[PDB]
Amino acid sequence: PTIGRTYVYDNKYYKNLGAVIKNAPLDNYLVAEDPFLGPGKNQKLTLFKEIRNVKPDTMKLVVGWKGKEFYRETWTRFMEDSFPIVNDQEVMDVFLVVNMRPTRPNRCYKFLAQHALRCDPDYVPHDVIRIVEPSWVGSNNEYRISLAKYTNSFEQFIDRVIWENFYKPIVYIGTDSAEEEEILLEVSLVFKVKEFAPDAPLFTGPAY
Amino acid sequence: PTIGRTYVYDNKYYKNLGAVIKNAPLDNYLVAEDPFLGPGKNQKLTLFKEIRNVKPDTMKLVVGWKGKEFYRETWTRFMEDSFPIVNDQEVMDVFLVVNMRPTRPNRCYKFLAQHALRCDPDYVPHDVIRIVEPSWVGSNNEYRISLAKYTNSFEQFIDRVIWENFYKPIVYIGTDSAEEEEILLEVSLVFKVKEFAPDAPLFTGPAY
Amino acid sequence: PTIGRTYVYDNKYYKNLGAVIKNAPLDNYLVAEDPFLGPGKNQKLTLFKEIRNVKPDTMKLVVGWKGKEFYRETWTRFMEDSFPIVNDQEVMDVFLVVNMRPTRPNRCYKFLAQHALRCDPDYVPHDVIRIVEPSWVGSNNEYRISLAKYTNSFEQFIDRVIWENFYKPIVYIGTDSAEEEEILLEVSLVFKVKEFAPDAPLFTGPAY
Amino acid sequence: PTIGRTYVYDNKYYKNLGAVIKNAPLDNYLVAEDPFLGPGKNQKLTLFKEIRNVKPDTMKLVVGWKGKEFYRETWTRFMEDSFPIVNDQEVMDVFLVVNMRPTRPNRCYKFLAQHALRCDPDYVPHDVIRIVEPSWVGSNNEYRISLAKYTNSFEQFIDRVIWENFYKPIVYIGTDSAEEEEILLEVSLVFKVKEFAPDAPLFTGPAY
Amino acid sequence: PTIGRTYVYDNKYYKNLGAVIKNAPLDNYLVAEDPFLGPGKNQKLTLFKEIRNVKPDTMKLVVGWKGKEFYRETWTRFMEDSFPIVNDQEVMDVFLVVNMRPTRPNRCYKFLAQHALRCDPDYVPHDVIRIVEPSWVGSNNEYRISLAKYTNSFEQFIDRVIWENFYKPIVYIGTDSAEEEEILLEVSLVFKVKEFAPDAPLFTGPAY
Amino acid sequence: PTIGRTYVYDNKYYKNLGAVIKNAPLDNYLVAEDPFLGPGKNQKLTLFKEIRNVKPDTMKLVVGWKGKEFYRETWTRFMEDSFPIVNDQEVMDVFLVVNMRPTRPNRCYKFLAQHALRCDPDYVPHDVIRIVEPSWVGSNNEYRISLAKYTNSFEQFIDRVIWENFYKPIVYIGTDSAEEEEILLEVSLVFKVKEFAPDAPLFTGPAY
Amino acid sequence: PTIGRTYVYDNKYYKNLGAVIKNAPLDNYLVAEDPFLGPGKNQKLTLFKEIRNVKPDTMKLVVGWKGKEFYRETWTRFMEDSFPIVNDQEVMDVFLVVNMRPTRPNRCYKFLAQHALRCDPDYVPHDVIRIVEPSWVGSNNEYRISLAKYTNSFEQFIDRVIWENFYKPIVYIGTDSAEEEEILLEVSLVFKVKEFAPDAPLFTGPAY
Amino acid sequence: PTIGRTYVYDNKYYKNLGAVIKNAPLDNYLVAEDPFLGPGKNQKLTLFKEIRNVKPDTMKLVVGWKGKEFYRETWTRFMEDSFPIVNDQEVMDVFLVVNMRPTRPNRCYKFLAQHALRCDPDYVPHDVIRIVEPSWVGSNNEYRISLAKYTNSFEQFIDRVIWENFYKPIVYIGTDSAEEEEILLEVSLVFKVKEFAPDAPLFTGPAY
Amino acid sequence: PTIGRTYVYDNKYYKNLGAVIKNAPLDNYLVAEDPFLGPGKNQKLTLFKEIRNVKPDTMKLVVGWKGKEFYRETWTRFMEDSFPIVNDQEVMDVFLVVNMRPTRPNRCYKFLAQHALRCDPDYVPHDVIRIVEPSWVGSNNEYRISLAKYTNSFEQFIDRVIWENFYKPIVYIGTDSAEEEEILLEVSLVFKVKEFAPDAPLFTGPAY
Repeated sequence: PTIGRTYVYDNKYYKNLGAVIKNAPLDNYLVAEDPFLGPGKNQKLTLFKEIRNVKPDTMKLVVGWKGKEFYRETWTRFMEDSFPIVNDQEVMDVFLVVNMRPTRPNRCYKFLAQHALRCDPDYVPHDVIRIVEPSWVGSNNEYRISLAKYTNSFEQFIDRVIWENFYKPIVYIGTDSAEEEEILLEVSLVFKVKEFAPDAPLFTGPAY
Repeated sequence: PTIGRTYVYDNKYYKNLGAVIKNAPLDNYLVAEDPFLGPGKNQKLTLFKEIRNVKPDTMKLVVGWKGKEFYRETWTRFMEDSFPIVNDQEVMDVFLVVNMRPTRPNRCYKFLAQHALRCDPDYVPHDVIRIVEPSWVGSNNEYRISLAKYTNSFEQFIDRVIWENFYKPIVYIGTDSAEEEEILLEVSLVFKVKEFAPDAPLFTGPAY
Repeated sequence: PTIGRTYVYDNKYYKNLGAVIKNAPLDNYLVAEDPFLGPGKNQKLTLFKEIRNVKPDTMKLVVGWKGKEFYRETWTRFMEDSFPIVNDQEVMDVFLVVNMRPTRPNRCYKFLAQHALRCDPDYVPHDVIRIVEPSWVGSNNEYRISLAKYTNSFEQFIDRVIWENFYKPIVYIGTDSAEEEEILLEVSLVFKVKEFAPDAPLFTGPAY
Repeated sequence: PTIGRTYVYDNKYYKNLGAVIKNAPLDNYLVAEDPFLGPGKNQKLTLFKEIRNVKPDTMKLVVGWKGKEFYRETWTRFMEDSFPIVNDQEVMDVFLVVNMRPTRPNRCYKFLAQHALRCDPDYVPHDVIRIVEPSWVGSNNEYRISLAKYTNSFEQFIDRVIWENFYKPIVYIGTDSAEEEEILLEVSLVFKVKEFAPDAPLFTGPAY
Repeated sequence: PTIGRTYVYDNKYYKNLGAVIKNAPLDNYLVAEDPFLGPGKNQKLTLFKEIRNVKPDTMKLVVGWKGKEFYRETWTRFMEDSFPIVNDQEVMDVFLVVNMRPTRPNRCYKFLAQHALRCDPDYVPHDVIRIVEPSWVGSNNEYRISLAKYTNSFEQFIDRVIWENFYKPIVYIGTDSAEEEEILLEVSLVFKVKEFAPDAPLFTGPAY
Repeated sequence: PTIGRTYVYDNKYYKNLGAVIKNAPLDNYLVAEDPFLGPGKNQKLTLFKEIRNVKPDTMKLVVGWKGKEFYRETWTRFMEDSFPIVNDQEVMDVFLVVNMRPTRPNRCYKFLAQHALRCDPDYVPHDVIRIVEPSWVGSNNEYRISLAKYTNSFEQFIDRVIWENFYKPIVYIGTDSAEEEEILLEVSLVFKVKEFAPDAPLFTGPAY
Repeated sequence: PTIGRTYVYDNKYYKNLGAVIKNAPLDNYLVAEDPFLGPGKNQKLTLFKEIRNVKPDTMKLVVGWKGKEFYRETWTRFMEDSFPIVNDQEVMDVFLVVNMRPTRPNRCYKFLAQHALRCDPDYVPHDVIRIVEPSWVGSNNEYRISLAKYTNSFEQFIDRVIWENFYKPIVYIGTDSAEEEEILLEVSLVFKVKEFAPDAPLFTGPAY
Repeated sequence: PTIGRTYVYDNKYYKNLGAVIKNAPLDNYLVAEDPFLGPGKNQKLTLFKEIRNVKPDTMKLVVGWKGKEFYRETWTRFMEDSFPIVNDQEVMDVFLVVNMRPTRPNRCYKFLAQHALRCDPDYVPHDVIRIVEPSWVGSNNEYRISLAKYTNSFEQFIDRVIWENFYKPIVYIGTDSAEEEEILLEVSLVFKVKEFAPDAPLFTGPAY
Repeated sequence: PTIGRTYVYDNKYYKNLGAVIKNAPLDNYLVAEDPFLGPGKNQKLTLFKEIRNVKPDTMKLVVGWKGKEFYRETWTRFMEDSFPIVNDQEVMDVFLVVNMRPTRPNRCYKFLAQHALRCDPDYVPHDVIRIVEPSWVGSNNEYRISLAKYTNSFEQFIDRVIWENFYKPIVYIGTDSAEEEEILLEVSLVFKVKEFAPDAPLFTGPAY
């Protein structure tokens, strides 16, 4: 008889492998929970779509925003979506998600990716790079990058230097194909939000 | 024939999955060691017990200490237990552990939990919240939160701003039960300590 | 039919366990990629060899460099090896690797290790310590420690306080043997480098 | 190749185990058919509901009817339900069925039961007894007791001493729980009826 | 290692399931022995053959003897077969056996049956009935009904009211066929006899 | 997922085969619980020991009590053992148990048995009989016969004709051995008692 | 693909285990052929039968012949059986075989044995000994002892000191029984004979 | 169903492989019983201990006794241990046993051995030899050599030339190690004794 | 966990079956090592080739040497091959090996063999014999016969009666074929030599 045990490391949740396996020694080892399937709400903010044509053995730049622009877009899209933020909450993490798909059917290849977190706004990335020990994208065709480590306006957001809490990402996408491949990209931010909503109703004013 | 390999990431230890499995490709992947079963000493400082009665679809606040109080309690209990600290040592991590059990027998439900690390002393948490995408507690009925990222007194501890090394936690506990459940909680701090004790005896003075 | 999915956490890459297993629910859990087998280039800078004779239940200090010396050696060896650094690149991580082997054949024991990251240059470690809840080294006989978290000279490297980006390590090695064991150690730094090389040729000057 | 064989013992039907198993020596042995799934019609006459709160290691009396009352209730409910009894039929058996369920969710325990058939109307049972070598109720949470071994009125039913054909039951219910348990009981009579309906139509009068 | 155990209930023999299975916990349960394969002699008294043509969804009456006639036939056939009854014996049970077979080849259907034990001589059964929750006859095509619960003549047999020891049966046979089926029936009585024959020879008179 | 279900037939308890098997369709069939392992208390009243020497193909009479003597012995031993009978109780059944063992080691044979329930006090059984379709005794070497279907004295017991509730047994034991076998027999009565003990303490008089 | 190989050691034949197993590394090992199933003719000379009654923990002497008598019996029986010895032949070995069986049925025990080869004619063995680390006889109930390591008369046989070619055996037989056991013994000599018969016919004289 | 069969060859006992395997055609082959586990008493006479340091690819002489000395030591130790020899007995065989163990822990290698039986007292063996097609010692770390093929004094033992019954052994021990290995040797003689003890008590004199 | 154990019987080496099997109770039994694969050097002295044509059910004589000739050939070939014999050595055994092969392809039959060891030089064997309980030759097509149980010249070899150490063999070969078969035979002697070579170099004279 195996017992389940959990650990939390900076909002990354883990469970003992032996208890995960038994579901139908290994127990002394832990496996991390999928962040999107794990604790906290998922909030997907889709930023844009983009078509890129990638040559074999290369990868193209997906996004080249300046730091100010990255923060403007992030804050604006997040606040536009969220307001009103009614309860105390914690942003556990933010993932830059790159979703990729072929524009043509009957193609079989794997997607490859590489990113850089820092970097700084005072840097212009190459638009096209060579493939060098890339990350292999899984069959869900999504590359998910963790960016981690009360505001009325973007000006306030900057003044409270809250932008120091997360990195400005740049991402490159390519394929293991031996031909040029046209790819449709969808770039999103997925926020992991931990909400602390009181067990209290919403009343029409005046209450009681 | 598989070969075992290990890695250390900020005092989190990992081993190749293939070598963990073989114990009786997968090898290219790593699994983390259970922190309490892994390297370093375990030091459990039990802080208090508390009874909470939790309504379905809610979670109750376990601890609401101010920052100063959290640090007072942590430093006091740790130093009271440890003194004398005879050897060079490193606190690898500190876990806030919440142990939960029903106060009545013949109940079958799972425990649910959520915490927040930061937060700040200038914040009063709700005593009761709604369950929203919680962490599912394993069958060991324990929720373990990592808090990470030479002092004669607490005043010195504060003066050396050593409190900046770890977060002040707040934790909520609930159940997946459809009835109210009375639960007995035990809150502890488990320190992971790496001791560097010389191969040297203790002599009665004067030595030699 | 299972789908593969990937996540990146501060240059640590993860894949869903279910998709790793299927290679010939579990899917909701992630396993980390071996760093040396994962994305980014590997760059091994071998620093020195050392023979140590270790008594049972003890571990001996492998390296006792001052902070300035650790940084001098690291910067010098890295730049000597790398120059010219032709493309934009990011050092994802640096691992202090300790490779160990017996000096005599027909010995069967396991290696044990412990390290400390911080520490500071103003500290002298014990040369010999007792074994206390150590890390168990795998059959590859290597202990790999992550140290993480444009310069013409070492003076510039220090002036830009780039040394604050990674820890000064101290490492101890022992065995689970019941006799003294003579061991040959090889200490290296393995850099994980993410290179952003443009899809552009090298021309003999003048170009075009 | 196995052959199926059947036997009937006082309206209890049996089949050879080997033929029951083969369905996808053992054959020399018989297994009885579930009475409710076996031959004859099922006729459930639900008598009442009752809430009982049972202390650990005890069982409470479900029903304490006098003989006359048991027969009054049985005859009345059966005739009220059945009339008109259009065809020759045989009551094969009558089961006193006790259905039990917790009044609260998230409880896990087993139900326990004990009954007594004879007994007589001139006896008052204890309302609460101790658990002594009880019958363990299955996961269907039902205790089914066989009671076995043309009337216009109850007076005629008594005059023909037809009540001598079946026992007046008293039943106790408890749990293997270590806490008090509130339980909702439903008491029914399930008649097993063997109907001999001629292959003859019902005509509007006058026939032909 | 499992141990075999036996029980007898009113001449029905049982063995523990676990010991029956092991032949190549379950042990706590019993299975009954096939009566014809179990203890006691088998004595088959074949009474008559009969052809019946049965319409779908119906069953036809096999035998409609008056009580006196049933007892006359039973006593006569039994005594005619048995005499002389040389040893003390006990009739354990008597089975009314109905053996059925199609009169035409290449038919595939199952036989269905229903009987009634009491009943009384002052009752005329329907010759044809509808199929209602029947007993399903096994592939041996035999329906076996237990009838249970020193005479020179039938008059004595009646005078000693020995007929009260067993029921007068009426049996119906049908099929699950969707066409009319012609069936040949063979009706027998199988007596289970327990003989107490002394270990004593038969001598030609005078003995010794 | 299978559900457990139970039935009671005249104090014989049954469970669905499918739920008994699953313990690590078949479900539609029932298996009976071992009476000694099933509900109700066990009360073994050992009556006597006896040595019998049995010739091949024969069985010897174990007990030849007259009816009055059987009832005298049963009532006396039961009341002597039981008094005081403090609570309402029901004798569910009484088993005549014959335990047999060889008087010599290194013998390998099976025991065989036959009994007769009725019989009457006005009958003298043969002391030795021939083996004819016997019951095969299991490896527990016990033959268990069910005998079923408030008194200060045996005279009262007889006056209330309570002896009509159970049969006077006669039992024969033999072996399948090809040599004479000396056997030690132990004859007991095992009562199955269903006790209805109130949840009430015993107080020293006067109470309260 | 395995290859069969054979070896002969002083008329003991061996085959590689791997080739014996494969019949449907281990190959480097040999197994000996059963002598009676292996090369050479079998010639069983049955000498006598004897009944012995053996007490638990003891063994009785089977044969106590003087050397001269053993040789007389062996030579006489062998020559009586064999003459004429028509072809060149070699006696490969001679086995003293003791065949044992119970005189009574339904006994279950194992036979035990011990022998002594030398010994000499000038020695009188105990008739009864205690069992001390005996040889366990297999289920064939035979103990086979190898005795190894042109004559017209026994006088010539002795004169050519051919008796020096094989030992005079004494054998004891017992059982692992806890009771006395009567056993029937059959003592034989089994000669293994290798015949060198020419490919030449037998003609009626005169030939050609 | 397989039958067990046994053979004895000069006090070596054999059983059919098929009967040894079945324990949970192959049957035609025999396997020998372990001599120490087989028939006859074991009598271990430990002679001495010795430390030897063996260089790779070599073996060192364990014992270099002259013939007279070997016989003196054997006779003396055997008689000293045995006297009084109360019963007729046969020495079935004598094994020179060499038990070896490392003097240091954490060594992993196999032991290798070679011996010579004849030889003669007029020969001086090399103290150190090279390893040439040695015998590989099993994991029990014991090399067991059979030496086979009434005395008041050693002088009598020699006069009766009983020393001609067994060989004077010389043994060499080495390892498959690639380093020098210090080994502790224990040299013993294990006698296999077949005792013929009468079933007769020991009485205090005078008997009867 | 099984332990390996070894025994030596007159230069025949054995290992426990259980330890041989485990390589990927049985342990109490031993298997012999293949002599050619076991300890000691192999030295094959090929003597001659010979073609024989064998009729069904017969075997032909392979070699008919006189004793003097067998010893002349053996000594001459052995000394011619061996000289100089530089180290102390022991001839463990000598095998007469008969290697057989068909002279024509596409034949499928098994080889059969029989030999005789003693025999004597004063005997002329039949050239052709009938097949009688032969030895079956394995698929390696080799028959290997053990012959067991310092000389400058053959005259000295005879004078020291060293020829008494091993038998003069005669061997017959046939087939299980139903046609005549032409076979090519190769007869060799394989010596098993145990060499005692000192750990001492060979120097050019004068040494040192």
